[PDB]
Amino acid sequence: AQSVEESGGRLVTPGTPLTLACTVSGFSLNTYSMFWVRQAPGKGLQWIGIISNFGVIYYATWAKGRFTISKTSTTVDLKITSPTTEDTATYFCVRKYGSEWGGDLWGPGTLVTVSELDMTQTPASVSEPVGGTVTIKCQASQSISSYLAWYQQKPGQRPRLLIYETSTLASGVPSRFKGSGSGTEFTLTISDLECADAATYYCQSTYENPTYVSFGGGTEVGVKS
Repeated sequence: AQSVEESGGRLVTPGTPLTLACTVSGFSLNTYSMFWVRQAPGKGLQWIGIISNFGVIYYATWAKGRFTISKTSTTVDLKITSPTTEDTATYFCVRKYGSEWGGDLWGPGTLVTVSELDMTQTPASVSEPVGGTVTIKCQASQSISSYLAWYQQKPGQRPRLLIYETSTLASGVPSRFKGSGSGTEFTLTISDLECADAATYYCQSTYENPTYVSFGGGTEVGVKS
């Protein structure tokens, strides 16, 4: 079985440096690339940076100087150089799937407490009835061709990949989830809504450049009853 797990999260005082570890099981970091994402409580997902199987690192522009990535044969490490209260978040390491800069295997995340493409997601919130339909729209500042993934995140759980390459369905995801779009305009439609569809959904630019990798703000989806 293939899995991922983060560790190192704890309470810390501003400026006290901290290192998090991401330990993998069932695959080699000689084969797979890994990337780090964070999520402040109540806020959405934010990309930090990526390290290839060959150890080439790319950081988001906002993260440069604030974070260092490094790897062993079995561990990917993230160092927070000089924490502030704005760095209080759950930190996830994610295993990159082959075609794009999206992730198929997420860890449970580790909580840290401290005492340029734009993605526009709409709507913010929506509820439809069981059996209903929900449509989420995602709008990209520049053209990202087919490099778009959709993730599902239940409260207090990790994101699950639903759709990659705009319309391709991940393993185990039912066909009720339909992805479509091209370039700058993308949509996810959930047909025959169920109880188990209530979650937050995020679009992500999986374009293979650190300037272009971006998460939408999220969309709370409810089910009426």
